[PDB]
Amino acid sequence: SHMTLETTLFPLEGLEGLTASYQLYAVKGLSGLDETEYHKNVNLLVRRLSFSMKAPFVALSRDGEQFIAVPNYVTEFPVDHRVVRAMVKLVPTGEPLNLRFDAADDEYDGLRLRYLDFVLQQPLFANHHLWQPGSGQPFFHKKPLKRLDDVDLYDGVSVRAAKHPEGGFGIVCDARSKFITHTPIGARADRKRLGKLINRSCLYKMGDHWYQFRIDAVSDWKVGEPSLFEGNVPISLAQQLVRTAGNAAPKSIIDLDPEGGALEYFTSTNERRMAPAELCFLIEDTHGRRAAKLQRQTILSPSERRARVNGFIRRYLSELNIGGAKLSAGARAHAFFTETHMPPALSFGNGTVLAPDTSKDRFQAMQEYSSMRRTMMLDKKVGFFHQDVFPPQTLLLPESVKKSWGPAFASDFVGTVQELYPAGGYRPEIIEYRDKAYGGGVPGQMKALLEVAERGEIKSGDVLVMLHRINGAPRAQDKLAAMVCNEFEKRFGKRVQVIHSDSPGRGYKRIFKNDKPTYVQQRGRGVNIKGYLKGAALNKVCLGNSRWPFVLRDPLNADVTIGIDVKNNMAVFTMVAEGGRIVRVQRSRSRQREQLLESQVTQVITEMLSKELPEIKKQVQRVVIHRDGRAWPAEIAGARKTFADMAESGLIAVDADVSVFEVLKSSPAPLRLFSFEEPTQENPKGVINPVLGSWLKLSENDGYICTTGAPLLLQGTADPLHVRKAFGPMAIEDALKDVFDLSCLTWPKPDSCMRLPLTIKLCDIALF
Repeated sequence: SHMTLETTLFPLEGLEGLTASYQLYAVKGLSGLDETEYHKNVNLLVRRLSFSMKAPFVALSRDGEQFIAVPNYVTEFPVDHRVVRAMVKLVPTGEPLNLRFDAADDEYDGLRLRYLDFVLQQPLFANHHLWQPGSGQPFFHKKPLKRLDDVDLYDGVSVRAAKHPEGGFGIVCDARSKFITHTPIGARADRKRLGKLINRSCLYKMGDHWYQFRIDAVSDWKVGEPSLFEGNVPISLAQQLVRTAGNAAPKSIIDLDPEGGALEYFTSTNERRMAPAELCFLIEDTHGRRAAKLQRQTILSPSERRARVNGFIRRYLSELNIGGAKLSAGARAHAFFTETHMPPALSFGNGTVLAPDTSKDRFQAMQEYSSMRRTMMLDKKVGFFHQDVFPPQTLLLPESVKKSWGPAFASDFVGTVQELYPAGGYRPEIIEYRDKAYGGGVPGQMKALLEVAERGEIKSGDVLVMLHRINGAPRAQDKLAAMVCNEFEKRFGKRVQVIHSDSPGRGYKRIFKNDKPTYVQQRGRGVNIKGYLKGAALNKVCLGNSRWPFVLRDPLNADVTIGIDVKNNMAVFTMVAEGGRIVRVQRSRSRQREQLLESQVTQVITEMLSKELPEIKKQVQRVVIHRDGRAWPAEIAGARKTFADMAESGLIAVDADVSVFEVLKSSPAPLRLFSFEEPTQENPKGVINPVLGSWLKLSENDGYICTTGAPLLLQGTADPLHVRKAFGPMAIEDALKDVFDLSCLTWPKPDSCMRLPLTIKLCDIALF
């Protein structure tokens, strides 16, 4: 009975008969709107309405955005809102909307949820042992869980609570972690130490009011010095933290050193405000500093993460009173039986097909399958699906590295390519650029790369360039990698791939051989250079030249899908047709930061398709889109317009049906799924990961797939992937099923489980 899987969905009781929703308004200042700016207006405004008037102000509508008030407001000031900036008139079309939490699935299921959500964390914000970093964030203890030299580990739980699959509403929970340094920033921290920190985030322990904020400006006054005025008499912020302090106000908040730093930041509603440096505690960004003995702490075995969540539910959310003081969370999670998805069968080269076996208990048969994807890809009887010779290549090397270990590395690297893709016959020209001549920063490195390209020294179409790493942290993003791709593709005719000098320059030493210096490999600490050469041959060369190793024999529900991602004013569109036999990626620049226009979406896709349409050997009649993040209604506009138009021409059946979906890799309402194993000694309550194809549908618009799961996880607990329906006619169970199939095309690392579907995974590697 392994199929029996428990969730972190706790049923909710006490809302049977709790209709509490009652009104409606309408927007009028939108006369100049952006199709993307208009939606930053509302949000800044519902916050001021929810946070000033401190009752539930909820706003989640279609087309022209609308707001729910309570009839209980004293004086709303409807036409008197942002008379400061734009003057929206809040037209009261208020029809009493009285929502019940058992109704059939309605469009104001969106509102029934943002209301439940505002009021269910009032008993959590008023607790005292519990602090919330910001609006709608997990709820963390004031007390840390581990001490952990220099820096405190705080545990917590995220509670969001959307629809239930056996009717009604319920609770969703995930544990969480957060790393904060032990000892406040301090009142003998000077001006230069304080600047060195603008735009980190700190935990500001105010009084009993603990929250999080990002630095903006080391202020112009110290803690004691008079800066703002309550009576025009400047008063010192020590004075201000007293005025706003409460009865038994703690010691720290009324005995600050006046000779200490003061920081600035902007409220959740965009107000300027200060905070003493004493009382501010910096959050370790442990992906910023590669603290991999600080990541070996955030990974939580399954039976823990269950026990942490169950413990939090029983201890904090039980007696729970807001007006209607009912609504007790039922403190036994949701469980179902379900059928888990088998892996798809796949097509390797010379028509040999891998299909999972259905005699072996699911487990032993999938480790078989997932290892086959590698052994088959390498085996020369079968091997790559697409076998053919490579068109001309070019490996482009820093001249500092052509003279030191270039040749050894290039020799091994070409060797590695031919033992992986023998049919290609790899043989790349070896060009160089003069990495020491001009500058050594991103400009200059670029001037040398461009100067070489100018000369026409790069014959051939496809290139692989080796570059240098300029700055640390993963949030930096290599502006140089991206920019070499941009210029090389756009001004010259090139499809470019990128590796970096640092990583192989670890795997080569100089030994002295036969009266000459010579470079040979090394395998000590550092990088595993045999594995690195293998993986970079596959990713940068075989995939870089669009030679797919294995491609999904049997068809998906969609006939075409399309990833989309915009981050840092760059948009990325992928496209997967046939079984994976047809794949494109295209890049184009986005006027909005992360948002994309609607004329641009309609165009990029009508041009990226129609190139490939003759190869698609069907009438094409079920298209899907996957969006990385929020799918803004600008985008969804052109999405149907694109395919409606192709429904006229004849490129499609006339009855096409497009569908938009949002893949939440950072899921707004997270969840875990477990299942069980006779409690062994080791494991008191016998909690393992759910088996790899496990899936769960809550609503018609929300479900989770295990793209990562039991047989092939290496350690930790599996993170179900939250997808959310956004438009269009496709069964969400079908969408989850072939998002799982698209996540079994594990191209960059075959024997491993990949969490994202191939569509949006390429969106993420394509912008590094």
